[PDB]
Amino acid sequence: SGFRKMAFPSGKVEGCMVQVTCGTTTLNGLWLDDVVYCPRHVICTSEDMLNPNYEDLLIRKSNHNFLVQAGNVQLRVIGHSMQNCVLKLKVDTANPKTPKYKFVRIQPGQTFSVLACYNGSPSGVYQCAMRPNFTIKGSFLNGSCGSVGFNIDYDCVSFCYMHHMELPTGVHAGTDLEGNFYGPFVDRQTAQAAGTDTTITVNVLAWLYAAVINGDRWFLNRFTTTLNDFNLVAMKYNYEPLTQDHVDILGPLSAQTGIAVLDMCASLKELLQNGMNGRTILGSALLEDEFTPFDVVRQCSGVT
Amino acid sequence: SGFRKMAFPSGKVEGCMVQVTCGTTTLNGLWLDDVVYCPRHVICTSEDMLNPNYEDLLIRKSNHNFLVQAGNVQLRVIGHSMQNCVLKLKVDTANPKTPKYKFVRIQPGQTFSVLACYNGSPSGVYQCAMRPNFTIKGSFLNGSCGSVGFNIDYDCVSFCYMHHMELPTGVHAGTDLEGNFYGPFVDRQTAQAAGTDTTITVNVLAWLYAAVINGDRWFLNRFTTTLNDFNLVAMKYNYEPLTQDHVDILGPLSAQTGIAVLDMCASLKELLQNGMNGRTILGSALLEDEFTPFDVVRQCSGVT
Ligand SMILES: *[C@H](O)[C@H](C[C@@H]1CCNC1=O)NC(=O)[C@@H]1[C@H]2CCC[C@H]2CN1C(=O)OCc1ccccc1
Ligand SMILES: *[C@H](O)[C@H](C[C@@H]1CCNC1=O)NC(=O)[C@@H]1[C@H]2CCC[C@H]2CN1C(=O)OCc1ccccc1
Repeated sequence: SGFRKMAFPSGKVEGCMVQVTCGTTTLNGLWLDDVVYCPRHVICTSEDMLNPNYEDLLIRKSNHNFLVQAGNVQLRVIGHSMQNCVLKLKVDTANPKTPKYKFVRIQPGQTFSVLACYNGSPSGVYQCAMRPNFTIKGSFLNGSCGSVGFNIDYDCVSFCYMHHMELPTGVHAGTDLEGNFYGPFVDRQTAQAAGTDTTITVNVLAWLYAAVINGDRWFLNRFTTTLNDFNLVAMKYNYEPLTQDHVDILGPLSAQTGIAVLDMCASLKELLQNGMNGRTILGSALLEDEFTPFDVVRQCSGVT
Repeated sequence: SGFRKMAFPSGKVEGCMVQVTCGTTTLNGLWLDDVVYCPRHVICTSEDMLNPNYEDLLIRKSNHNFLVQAGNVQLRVIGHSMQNCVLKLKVDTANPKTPKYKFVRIQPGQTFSVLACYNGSPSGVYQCAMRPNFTIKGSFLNGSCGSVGFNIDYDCVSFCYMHHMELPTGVHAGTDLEGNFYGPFVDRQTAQAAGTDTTITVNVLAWLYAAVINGDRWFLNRFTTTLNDFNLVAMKYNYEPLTQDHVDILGPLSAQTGIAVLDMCASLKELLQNGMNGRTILGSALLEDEFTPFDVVRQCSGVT
């Protein structure tokens, strides 16, 4: 019973967080095997961050200029290199707590857990969606950069996100662990536009199925629709167009509940056109789009 | 920037979760030093759970009848005892991963992290408030009982909650780690009433301060009020009465923002009387009461 925004257990990832310091700048690094990964802007003074030439800034830096601290202890840096927007610091000690892991570039609409860190210490854990405009709605202060996003598949950690910055809308942008930004963002202090924040339609539908599984069914109506008809209404509300692959992804939830995907679409259409009329679904007064179909199945079946 | 419902990092607690089996019934236990704590209803068959005589049921049980599994390995049970609604199984091995810990009976309106577990394995982590009616709004299926709620204060884990059951409203009830239920609940299969779900007024105010700190200030109005005047409007909306101790608790947030507590109260009063008019605060369309003032300070100051 009940449906909550739920992070993965963070223990495997807590054991990989270190502190990386250059000059005055301290942020978080991810220690996997004998490599520490961190945002390249660790090398920047406050002057530099307006229009930094990272190649020129890095050339002034040697191995000994990077202080890497794993709790109590100082790691010895024996090599450094820049890959896109991340620094790879080679250290003389393999992290003995290195979990089984992969680096994955996650797709828009997929979710992951953020372990928010400061000075290489965990602050807290929460779920985020990689939004269609390649932003996330996180909670990040100064010193949070290098905090990572991950998924767990049994014992394997899939790292998909490293935190680099805030946009003027109060949303967040970062890189995969190869240092390639999600979306059109760059690591300098300029006003940067994410575009239209489109709603993840397949996730809203997944969450309406979550609501029906959990006994909230007041919004189920007597109508059906077509993909082309629904999409006309999606377009108006800045919803992602629903496609046959999305209908296929929702098939197991459609089956478990006996509500056809296009019947749920008709329900969604009436909610978009009529609002909630002061009513709530799973204790929310708006349509939630940060649960994937997998998140709904995982949570409603107790996957561990 | 940004404000999220954020759990503590779960690593210290992941290391204390075990599986406890009696007959057909498997649930979660908490392994601290040489003791495993679990819900006493582990001893019940499905027949028993209607009107169980736990004293009589337990008398038929010996040490060897309790299977305790720490991942791969079987723990040897060398003693068992019932304390209120929890079983204490003495095992021949101290948990080598036992963190510094305390057991605390938490107050209504205070928050904690739930590590949702099945078969002694972590599923996920989320924040809950102990509600004024001593329920929580969690996500729990069959097999989740023995899952625990905790706070962390630097390196010390404060265990405050163990999960025992679901109420007909879809909310959850459990015990402290001494096995005393929060609220009027009993561990048997009967329809049980939590009463009126009163809103945690001091937490709503904390979250309105969170909103102002994060730049959401549209709801700030030109009026002030008095405690007695506000409370007249609180009463009508099933809000907890605001007291001088609550005003004192909000003092640091009032100071940091320069908004007097009674001015924020006047804002809240207009939101209760007028609703949101289709607007949102920190990405919510209703008033959130599951952040304590401490949760707001912790999150807005990067405590680790
Ligand atoms: C890294 O710890 C930091 C994370 C930020 C701090 C405040 N919330 C958050 O998420 N990242 C930055 O401070 C980056 C830094 C690296 C690349 C360039 C600098 C500036 N910056 C940033 O976040 O820019 C914010 C901004 C917003 C509007 C207009 C200009 C700049
Ligand atoms: C423990 O794993 C289980 C947790 C429940 C299962 C479904 N969601 C959830 O939180 N607890 C129970 O199943 C308990 C069990 C122990 C004490 C008595 C039995 C029955 N039960 C329970 O949760 O009662 C639910 C209920 C609801 C309405 C009317 C009658 C009974």
